[PDB]
Amino acid sequence: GAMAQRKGAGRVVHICNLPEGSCTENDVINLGLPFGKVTNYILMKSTNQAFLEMAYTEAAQAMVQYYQEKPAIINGEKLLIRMSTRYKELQLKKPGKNVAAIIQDIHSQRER
RNA sequence: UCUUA
Repeated sequence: GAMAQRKGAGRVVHICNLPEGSCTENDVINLGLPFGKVTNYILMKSTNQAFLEMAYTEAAQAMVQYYQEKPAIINGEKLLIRMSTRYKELQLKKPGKNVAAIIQDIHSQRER
């Protein structure tokens, strides 16, 4: 274990291909939550990229494997979720809303 | 593609 990067005591999962003006916290996490509980997330509207932190490394690999064959489409752009090669941990420099509520958002689908 | 324009 811990051979393929130190994604255990600290995980960085990077999501990309998010359009500026369309990089919402809810949707990025909407991808995260159904495969695993989202503990942290970071949206970088500037680089059209984002970070998604998950409860277990198993979730990170699962999402990557899924979106490799079935990508997430935002504004007609396929999102690419991958494990970051440069960073081991995500620290929230910017605060966010309750992520559990985002689970309710996912279940609501289109504001049920 | 890699800390929030």
